[PDB]
Amino acid sequence: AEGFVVKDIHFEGLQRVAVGAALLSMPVRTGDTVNDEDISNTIRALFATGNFEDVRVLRDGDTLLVQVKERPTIASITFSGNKSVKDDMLKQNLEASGVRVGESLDRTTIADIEKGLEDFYYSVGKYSASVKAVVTPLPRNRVDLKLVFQEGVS
Repeated sequence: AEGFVVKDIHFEGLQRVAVGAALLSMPVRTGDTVNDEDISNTIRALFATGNFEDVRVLRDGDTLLVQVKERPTIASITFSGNKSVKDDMLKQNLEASGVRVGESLDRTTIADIEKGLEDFYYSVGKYSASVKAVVTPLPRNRVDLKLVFQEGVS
């Protein structure tokens, strides 16, 4: 069910760049007939523009919506409160959970990392620590994120 005439293009992640400016990076326009091939083509175009870390184009009725992933890349993950589990272990643990160095970052998987590391501590020696992941943006289109472990809440 493709090759349909789109009426409007929307962006689920764009706030600085507007859809009119974003349209210039898209091979398709308003009123155009778009296939799933055009969905992948718009994806790869916006991927090749390099401003977004990930590009998803999907349809909703006659509306084409492009959700994009956070511009900054994970540059460094720093750990504070590694009293039980090794920081090197936490590094790969985060990487295997989604947030990996050099990879597109998700602010929404941050909470899952917090809960996961909290659970991991409890699983070892029954260590009760509170984990908070603080994401700090730096002017190089990357983020430095610090993992705060509170030592001894229970």
